[PDB]
Amino acid sequence: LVYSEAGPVALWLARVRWLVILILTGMVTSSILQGFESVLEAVTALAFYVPVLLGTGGNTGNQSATLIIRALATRDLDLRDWRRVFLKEMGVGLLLGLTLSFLLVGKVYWDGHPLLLPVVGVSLVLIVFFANLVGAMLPFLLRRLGVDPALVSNPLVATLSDVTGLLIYLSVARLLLE
Amino acid sequence: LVYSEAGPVALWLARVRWLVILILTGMVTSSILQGFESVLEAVTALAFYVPVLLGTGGNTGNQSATLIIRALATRDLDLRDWRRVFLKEMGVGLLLGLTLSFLLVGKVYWDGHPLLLPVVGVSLVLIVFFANLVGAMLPFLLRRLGVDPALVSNPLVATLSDVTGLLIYLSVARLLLE
Ligand SMILES: [Ca+2]
Ligand SMILES: [Ca+2]
Repeated sequence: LVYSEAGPVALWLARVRWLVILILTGMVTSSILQGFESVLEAVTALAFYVPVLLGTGGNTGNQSATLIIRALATRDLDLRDWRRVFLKEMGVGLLLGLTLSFLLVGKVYWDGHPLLLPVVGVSLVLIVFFANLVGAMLPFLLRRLGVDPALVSNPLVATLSDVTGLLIYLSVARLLLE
Repeated sequence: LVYSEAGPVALWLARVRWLVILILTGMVTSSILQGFESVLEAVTALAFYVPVLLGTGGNTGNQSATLIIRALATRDLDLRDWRRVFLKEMGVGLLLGLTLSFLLVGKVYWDGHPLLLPVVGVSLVLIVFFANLVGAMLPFLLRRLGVDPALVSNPLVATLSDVTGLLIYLSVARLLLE
């Protein structure tokens, strides 16, 4: 695993296995949007907010994941502490969600899509809330599984949050639009 | 910040600023999609592959960056070696891009959208290629900027890959689908 020693194909071999697993998971995302593609054609403006909504969720989780990983390493927390972290993180995620939601809803207003105003705002609270919890619990899960959290955590929270983020957004959109 | 000692309001305060900065950059993605909303209405089928494409790009960059951060941290590489890393990583990205593209094109076929097969296939090669180089060069730039790459590299690449990723995909979409 010496990069300077390593070669282009050699670098390819180690990395490819990992990325291929993520893309297969990423493929599930495309299938999700198909049921809600009916809804998507009705109001095109849904497509715009998808990357930022998922992106924000991704940031929220990784932040939480990083904090928990650090504390776990320095024994601030022990694997037993995860339930307490859960109850705590709900409050933190909630506050973050409403705060970040106020930011994004304001943009939707500027953009000029009123119907999207309720859809995006509620979702982001929900996106941030769930993504946060996934973020904190992932290191506890990984440590219990005997895997170093650092290497695997970051792409995992990103991909899980992207998927979870889509379902909430689309379902909320469907309910409010049908 | 000691996590266990901290409280829900306290945890909220530190976290928000970084997330708020990130969401503002994340907002740029929606605005991008607006110009290409012209393109989007033409084919509803574009919206599906957007999250996986941005998601795949995000993993690729963070993967490469992590290797670079590690190698630079353990003095495998010197700031001077960035040219050599560039030529090497571009080769890696081409192969990775080509491999993952082949996978996704198969999915697009399963989904049943033939016209989208070339646009998504070509774009994903391009996304992975750039994301790989961006990933490797980011630690070199930040280290040169005199700030430790590790903490900041990850969210940066994530938002950058989303924006760059959108432009590549949509512009390619514009060209091939008029
Ligand atoms: Ca992302
Ligand atoms: Ca349409």
